[PDB]
Amino acid sequence: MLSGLNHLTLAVSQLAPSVAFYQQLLGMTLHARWDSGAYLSCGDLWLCLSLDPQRRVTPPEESDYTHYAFSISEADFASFAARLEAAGVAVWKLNRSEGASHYFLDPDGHKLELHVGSLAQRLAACREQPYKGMVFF
Amino acid sequence: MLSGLNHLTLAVSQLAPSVAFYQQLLGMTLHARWDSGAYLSCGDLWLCLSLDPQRRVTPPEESDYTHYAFSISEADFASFAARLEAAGVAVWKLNRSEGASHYFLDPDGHKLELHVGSLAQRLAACREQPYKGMVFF
Ligand SMILES: Nc1cc(-c2ccccc2)no1
Ligand SMILES: [Mn+2]
Ligand SMILES: [Mn+2]
Repeated sequence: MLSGLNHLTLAVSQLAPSVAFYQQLLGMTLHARWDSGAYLSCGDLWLCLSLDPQRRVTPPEESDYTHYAFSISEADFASFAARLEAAGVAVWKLNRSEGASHYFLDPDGHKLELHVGSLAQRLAACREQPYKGMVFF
Repeated sequence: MLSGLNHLTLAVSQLAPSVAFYQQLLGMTLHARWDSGAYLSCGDLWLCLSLDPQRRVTPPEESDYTHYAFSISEADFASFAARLEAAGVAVWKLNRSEGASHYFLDPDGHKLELHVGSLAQRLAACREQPYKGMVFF
């Protein structure tokens, strides 16, 4: 039986700018680096950056909705989003829902998100105002 | 400050086969389903499946190394891997070894992995046989 996410690996086109983004801009802990990768952590999350000649810097119009959201508190949300704006980090979507989300791109065009709130909170909001066709189990 | 992964969203081309894969075959818990998505959990992981007509199915040889690994115990690893092979789940190949892992594809070509072991165990293994150019912090 599966017990959770073990690690998330992102393919990157250039290691140095990606390590700078995840370690210095986003504040993740760098544990190890080698000629073709790095291991970082963010709380419980193990993140691997893998240098991949097949990775292209992908504009958000050319990739699908697959994305990775990181947890942050409401109190820290606005200042963290302002930090990203100062560094010139691109936004790929406006938040059009209730709840706090900021949608931003990494150097290779991986789609990231800052989100406040848990699955339980989302389910409770959906029970009050369900999506079309929604069934609960 | 970022505190970990809030959720993982995968774009899928057909909702029903994806829900069946993650719930029936992988054993994740299905919380809700609606006309264009579903919410599942796997331990602490909140997984969202999002119906996206822009999702293409690409051979693993022409997609990059971005992939998602799920935790499984030593006692369950081999029997779970054998169940996936018996169900006809397709495999893919990574360019390097990272310990006890089984690599498989979801119905849309997302690259998945079963892995035994934590980040701390991986760093200890790497100290004894480092990748090229490895530095530890
Ligand atoms: N065959 C089948 C359909 C469904 C369903 C569940 C929730 C929402 C819409 C459809 N569950 O099983
Ligand atoms: Mn999201
Ligand atoms: Mn892996």
